[PDB]
Amino acid sequence: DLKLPRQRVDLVAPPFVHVHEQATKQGPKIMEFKLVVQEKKMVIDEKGTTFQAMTFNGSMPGPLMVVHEGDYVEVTLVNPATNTMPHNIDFHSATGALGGGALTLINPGEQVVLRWKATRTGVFVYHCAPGGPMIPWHVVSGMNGAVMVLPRDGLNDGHGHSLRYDRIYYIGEQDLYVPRDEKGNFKSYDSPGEAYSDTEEVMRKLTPTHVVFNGKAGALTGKNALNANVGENVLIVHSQANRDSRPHLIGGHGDYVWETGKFSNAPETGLETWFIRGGSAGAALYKFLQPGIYAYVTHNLIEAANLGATAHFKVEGKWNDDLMTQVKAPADIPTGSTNE
Amino acid sequence: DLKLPRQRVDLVAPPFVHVHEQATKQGPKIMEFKLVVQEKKMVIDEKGTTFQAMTFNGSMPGPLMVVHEGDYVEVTLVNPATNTMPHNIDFHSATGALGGGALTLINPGEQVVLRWKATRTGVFVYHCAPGGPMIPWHVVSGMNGAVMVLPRDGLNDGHGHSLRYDRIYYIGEQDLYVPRDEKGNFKSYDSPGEAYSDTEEVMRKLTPTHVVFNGKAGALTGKNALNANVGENVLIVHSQANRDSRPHLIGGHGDYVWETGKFSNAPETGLETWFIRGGSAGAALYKFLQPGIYAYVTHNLIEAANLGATAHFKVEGKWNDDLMTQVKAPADIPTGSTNE
Amino acid sequence: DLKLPRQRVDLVAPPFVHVHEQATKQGPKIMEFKLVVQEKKMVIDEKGTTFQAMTFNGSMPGPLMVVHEGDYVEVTLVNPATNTMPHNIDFHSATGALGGGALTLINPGEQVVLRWKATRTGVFVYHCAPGGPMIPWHVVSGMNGAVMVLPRDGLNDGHGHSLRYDRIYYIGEQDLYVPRDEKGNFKSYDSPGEAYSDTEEVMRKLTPTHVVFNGKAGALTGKNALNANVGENVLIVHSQANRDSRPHLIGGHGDYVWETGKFSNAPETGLETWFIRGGSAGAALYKFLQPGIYAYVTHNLIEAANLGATAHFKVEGKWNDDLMTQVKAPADIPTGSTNE
Ligand SMILES: [Cu+2]
Ligand SMILES: [Cu+2]
Ligand SMILES: [Cu+2]
Ligand SMILES: [Cu+2]
Ligand SMILES: [Cu+2]
Ligand SMILES: [Cu+2]
Repeated sequence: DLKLPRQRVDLVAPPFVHVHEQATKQGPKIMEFKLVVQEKKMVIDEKGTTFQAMTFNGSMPGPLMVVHEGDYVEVTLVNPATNTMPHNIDFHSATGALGGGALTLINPGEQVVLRWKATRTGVFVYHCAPGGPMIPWHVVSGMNGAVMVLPRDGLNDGHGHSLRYDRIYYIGEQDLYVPRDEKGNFKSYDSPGEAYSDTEEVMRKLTPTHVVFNGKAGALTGKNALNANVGENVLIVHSQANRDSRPHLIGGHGDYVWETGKFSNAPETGLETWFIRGGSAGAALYKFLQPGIYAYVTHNLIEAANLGATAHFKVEGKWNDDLMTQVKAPADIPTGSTNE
Repeated sequence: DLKLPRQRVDLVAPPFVHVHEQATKQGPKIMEFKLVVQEKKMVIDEKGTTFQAMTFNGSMPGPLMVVHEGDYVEVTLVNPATNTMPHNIDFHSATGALGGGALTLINPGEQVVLRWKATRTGVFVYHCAPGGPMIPWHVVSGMNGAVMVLPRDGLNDGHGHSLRYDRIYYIGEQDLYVPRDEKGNFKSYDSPGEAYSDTEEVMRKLTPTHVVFNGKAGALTGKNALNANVGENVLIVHSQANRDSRPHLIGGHGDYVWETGKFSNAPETGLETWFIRGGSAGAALYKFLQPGIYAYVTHNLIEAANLGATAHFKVEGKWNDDLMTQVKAPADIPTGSTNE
Repeated sequence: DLKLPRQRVDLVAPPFVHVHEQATKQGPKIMEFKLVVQEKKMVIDEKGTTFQAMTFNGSMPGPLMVVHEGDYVEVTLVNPATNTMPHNIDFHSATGALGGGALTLINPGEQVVLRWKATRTGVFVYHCAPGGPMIPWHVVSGMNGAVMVLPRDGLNDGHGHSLRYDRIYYIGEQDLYVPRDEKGNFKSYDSPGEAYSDTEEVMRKLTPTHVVFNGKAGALTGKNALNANVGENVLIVHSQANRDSRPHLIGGHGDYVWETGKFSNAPETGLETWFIRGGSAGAALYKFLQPGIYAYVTHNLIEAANLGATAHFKVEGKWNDDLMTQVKAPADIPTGSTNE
């Protein structure tokens, strides 16, 4: 028997993150989480396209789980009988049994309890992986999230200095493969099973129809922009379970970036754009220096602007004219100019 | 008021680079640059395909700007009235206001002056970003270049040793999206606006029709091959504002490579092939050891050979038979051989 | 004349590797290898699709060559008269003459002998590169392999500690471009020349029809699963000569990963998923901690499950319930549960 204190965590919906400590003096615990599979139709773009999604806890991405190195993570995975297919879970943070996949296959009406030891620090993908062609289909239907395993001393810069965030956001990026009819319009289906054959045809050509953050084009823009303040160190965890991405904070930088996402490696400093290899999570820390709107994109700008992959930060504070200033506002080009 | 000496820089067309110092004892300056937007039809391949391009200073890529850490960069952006649309500029090297984009939107007939402080070392992309779907369209129409921010002590190897280049070249890689007609032939248009709708359809499928260096297939081959000599340390700056690339010098290596392009990080040593994440610049230093023709490619060889993405170096010097030699020239396979 | 001892190596077919030492006290040698080009029809998927392949030594990938830093590698390349086209070889490990390509062009019925000095440590791609559009076509038809140049002291972790593998496997990943007829079925051809025009059309769209390890979907699953044991440190060399990949060991990690594949750089630790930039080889060391089946994939799961890119490891040993355990097997969801 494993004789450690137990602590139940209540997950919250992305892009927010459940409460946790960075540095901790607590010893190892059995951290208890519950993920409930939900198959449901969801809206994925600004024109109202719908999609037969499959999710952990009703969101794309699934929620961010946060533990510390040496914790045991005890996950109750639930597959309600309102669902139509089997599901499971593969933690890239875990060791053995296909990440847990081989121990968590559950039919609708069932649940299972998996424990894995958090021996490896970093941010990691988790995803459903039932077997064979169902693996990609469940993942690109939305069944993926991430887990962060923090060192007990918190983050550091790989050169002996502590790093601490004031705020954390989890950006899950999702590649979607939505069939079109002969007229070029997106097709709708009454169940995931009915969508499968047509969807697999799109998947096979490896070109997503949509690339979205937090499950939908515009999810994190407008009213749902991410808030910050000048001076705050913000950790931005980015995951992509199936396909590469290249995150960029427009008007900012990555001050410290773990592109491969693993805290045993020193972060890179001062990046413009980073790279999340498909099947992983990475993380970037940035201290905001200027107020205003920032866009956070994948820097395939076609994906960002035209397929859905733009988030906004709204940053409060005072403008720093030393860092940047408009010396002269737009004006007519001088009559006496020559420019050739 | 900012009370520093001013220095006007005259830019030159890629792949060359304006004169500059590596290590410097000069203190911070206000470095003055002018970029003039030019919309124009350009030839992009060997069969004479034309393209409605949009450029900074009439080239793809735009010119390389070079400053040092702590300089202020004062850019006059000009949009002549012969142009048809609004433009702006986003410096990935800059902090705030969408990289400057939010302070530089100018209509045809206008100019604007932006100042940004060069607080971050490395090579960085700059690009136009007017807003929404115009962002990718302006970038993939050719409106992108790069800026290098050198440490005042010059480059180093991240282990306490100075690195110095004898020669520098800037390779801007451009993904292009050219519409085809029903017969499969590339379409021509009389203006960028007229090309837009058809071009956006190609863009949406994320597969370029052309991938080119210095604006055209064959730009840097033949008569325009890049020159070097045996023994020279050559810095090769590579940018890609929208899409990943994987540079490789055929017959050489990357002796010191900043793949993510930022000089606060130690370079990697002895690479065969590196990776420029879309939306960034990187840089590789190589000391030539052998004379002859080298091809410089993205190592998706289909893109390199068939879509336009090959440059040549012509290197003068003496062959080193210790490093490589043809022991036996091609000859008939021996009658008495067995090879099974 | 180069006056060193000569040692003939007998290559073996991937995923296995010819016998070699890791650390060695032997001084530099002239290591002699022979590669024989074979053009032949090969089966590439589970439905029996055939393909006009071009290979080194009859396999995709070509065999792994292993030498040490400072060795000279003397390669006899043979192009039998049963072949139909010219071939050559470009070693990314070599310096000059397009990696050897410019010194090894041989017609059917000819052979050539190239020597290159192993001055650069790591794993490296080699591939055919006859010229122009034949370069990608020969590579994506299967003419690529890898060479490993070990330090004479063996591998280390970049922080002063020796690393040693108990077992080594070479996974060559191949992107294939197989034409389809009007009904959507893969086309068959009687020679590589006859396949060329239709194949180049698929290549131009940059989307492979198949992505395979060891030359075929399912090559390294079932009876040909890779064996290991709990406690063994296994080096997994992964190459991709034309296109990016993102390797992942399902249920494991990369304990030490040289993603760019070059042993002068310290490996990254504890990766979930790594990235092989097209045109390179990388390598991951992992010590198995749990028995069972592991899948080894590229983590574009569509490519892995649906286009062919899954291998299996079968690992013997004792299960470690501390690392992972099934706390409760699948069971009906409690009548008294609430889950909303
Ligand atoms: Cu599922
Ligand atoms: Cu996975
Ligand atoms: Cu513009
Ligand atoms: Cu940008
Ligand atoms: Cu060949
Ligand atoms: Cu190559």
